[PDB]
Amino acid sequence: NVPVTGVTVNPTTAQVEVGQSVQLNASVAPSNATNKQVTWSVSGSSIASVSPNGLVTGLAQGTTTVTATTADGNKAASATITVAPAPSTVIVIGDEVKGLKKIGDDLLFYVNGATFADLHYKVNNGGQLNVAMAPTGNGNYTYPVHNLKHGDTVEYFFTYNPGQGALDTPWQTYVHGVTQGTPE
Amino acid sequence: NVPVTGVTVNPTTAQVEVGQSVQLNASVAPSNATNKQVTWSVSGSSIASVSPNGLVTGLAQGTTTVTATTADGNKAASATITVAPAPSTVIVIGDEVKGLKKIGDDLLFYVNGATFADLHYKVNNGGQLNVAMAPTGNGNYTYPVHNLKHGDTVEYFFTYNPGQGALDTPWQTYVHGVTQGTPE
Amino acid sequence: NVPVTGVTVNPTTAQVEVGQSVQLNASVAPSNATNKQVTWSVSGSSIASVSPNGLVTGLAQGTTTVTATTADGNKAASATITVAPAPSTVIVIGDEVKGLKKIGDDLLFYVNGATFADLHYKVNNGGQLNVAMAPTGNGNYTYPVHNLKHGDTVEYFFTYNPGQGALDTPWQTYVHGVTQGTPE
Amino acid sequence: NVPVTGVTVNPTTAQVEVGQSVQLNASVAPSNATNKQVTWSVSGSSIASVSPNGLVTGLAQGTTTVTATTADGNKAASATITVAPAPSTVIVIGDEVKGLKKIGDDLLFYVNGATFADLHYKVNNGGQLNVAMAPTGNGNYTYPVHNLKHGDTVEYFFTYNPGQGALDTPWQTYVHGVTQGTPE
Ligand SMILES: [Cl-]
Ligand SMILES: [Cl-]
Ligand SMILES: [Mg+2]
Ligand SMILES: [Mg+2]
Ligand SMILES: [Mg+2]
Ligand SMILES: [Mg+2]
Repeated sequence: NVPVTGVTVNPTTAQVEVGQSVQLNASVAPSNATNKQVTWSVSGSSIASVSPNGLVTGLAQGTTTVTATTADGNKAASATITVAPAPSTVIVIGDEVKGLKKIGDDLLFYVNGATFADLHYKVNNGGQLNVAMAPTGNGNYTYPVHNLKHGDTVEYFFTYNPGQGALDTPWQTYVHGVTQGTPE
Repeated sequence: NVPVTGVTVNPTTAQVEVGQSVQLNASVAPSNATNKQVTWSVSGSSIASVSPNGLVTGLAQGTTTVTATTADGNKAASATITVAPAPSTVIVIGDEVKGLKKIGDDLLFYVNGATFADLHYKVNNGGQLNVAMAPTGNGNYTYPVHNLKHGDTVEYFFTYNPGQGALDTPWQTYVHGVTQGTPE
Repeated sequence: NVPVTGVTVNPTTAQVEVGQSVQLNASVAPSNATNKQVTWSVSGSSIASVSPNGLVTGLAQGTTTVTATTADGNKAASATITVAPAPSTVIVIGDEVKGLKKIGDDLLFYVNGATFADLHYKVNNGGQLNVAMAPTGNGNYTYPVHNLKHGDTVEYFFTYNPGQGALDTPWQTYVHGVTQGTPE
Repeated sequence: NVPVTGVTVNPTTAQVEVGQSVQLNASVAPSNATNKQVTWSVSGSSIASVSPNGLVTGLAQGTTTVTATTADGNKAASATITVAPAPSTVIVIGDEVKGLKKIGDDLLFYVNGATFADLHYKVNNGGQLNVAMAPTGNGNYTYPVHNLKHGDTVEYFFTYNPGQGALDTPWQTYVHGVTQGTPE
């Protein structure tokens, strides 16, 4: 009855971090068009996901094109979504003796003041990994875990000897981009 | 007191799949060296992990070097670990109406015989994403989820209308490299 | 028909290696419809590219959807494209003293029978990198270069001591997935 | 003759961008020690490369451990090196009609004020790809190329129609992390 003459998407560009969402809106012309329904699509779906209502969620580093197409007339408009890297901001989770630093998408596990330090860790429902932590050269130890994604659940404990004799710590649970710590 | 004169690492090369392990052995010479301690290290810890006992675990595609160094004398030997891509052999986890195909590290969700299909999923402790599944053009629908890791836990269901009206399927859970299906 | 009534894409599923191409064709319904022009699109452009004439090139591992949309009527059909990874074969490029093995997308540089080996290399218009090659324990050396992609251009030479004294080899050029060598 | 007793790595932590370098140095205890030779190793070589003289180069985002081991004593110390992502800062390379935006490690090719736009590009010694650029909805066009690394050589031109005839722009060359443009 009142045909669509056009569509625009707002915002026309947005930056999100991996795991963050932005709501897009399709503006259909004329404003009294009978059928304002749109299909949302993305040309780079490993970068960004789009819901049936234009909610865009960053999945990985990159820039992609979200398009809205009118059910009436197949007019199409698009926005550019940039998914930005995790900031390299160091977030510390634990105490003076042990814990981890979040450094973008790597975790740096640390044990301070020992004879040796091992790390026991598991990621989501994969297997346990037992590793020797690297000596810094001063009684301190470090071990980087690489390339975590948003939602990755890491269970981890240490075996170390701070003098008395070898002890195991209680397993902690860390969720990538959900567990909070204190900045730099 | 008997000094270490050499070390060999066996096997000298090995291919594993991601999340598969292989036990290396360090042979310290001579057999009656008084210190037979070795440290295991990996030059490429993104690709494979090594335990203090030489258990090497494939983490991601590529080739790396695991070295054994003697505590006595710093004698060194090394092995080549090749971590092989997930095979592209199509495994079906589902039935004739809906489910997924595992195709290497991507999952292709499918719904057959509907007027529309949506997918509701979540990976690990990430947020639920809602997508419209892409029509093939014959009343069937697909939607790929890209780049899963060994242990990644996908929880999912569908909304579709096979004639009588929209219904939701029950929550299913897939664990990447663990959940089994029908190698079709 | 003057009008278009439907479209199907032929083939409906296809697999290529990264680097390879598959021609898609759109079967426009009415056998002899007026306008048989389609728009080709891809929902996973990291994985596969599609030409205006429906040629699909694999860019990176994964599975994606390529759609043809009719100019007349905006009928849409789609094909599933699987891009398989470089198989972890071993291709030798060199002689019995030095060269590299191509192992899927990593290169294993080797020098056999030396008192030390350095590798000097450069990838595309990137900077020169100098590395000490890891000793395997028997006067041989290896060094893996990780995650090369199709068309990556590597210039390399070695400094090693075969006993007589240090020499430099002549620079060689390798082009990833173009330069060939000795299979198995 | 004066032996070795210890080593520290200077600096003990450092951050670079992908493509960039930081010189590490081993401080060997006794500072008059006759043999100050170290071996440099890195545990995550996908992330960062180390020269036989302790120059570390960032190759890919993440955090890794670079170790110095004394030739005399094989005492060892470690530095933590963070490789930070190419910032998602928009650099415009082109003019008001056509060019590209560098947005982290993705390039967004654009053509403004056309009835259609195609992009012809080639990465390094890979194949030339042809793509229909995606219309924004206003007579402008866009097409992202994804996940370039430092030194990647992109040769491109455009076919577009500014109103009265398709024309081809001349070949341009972009060198990722080398070609400069104007920030935002
Ligand atoms: Cl993609
Ligand atoms: Cl690595
Ligand atoms: Mg895209
Ligand atoms: Mg390595
Ligand atoms: Mg896709
Ligand atoms: Mg590391």
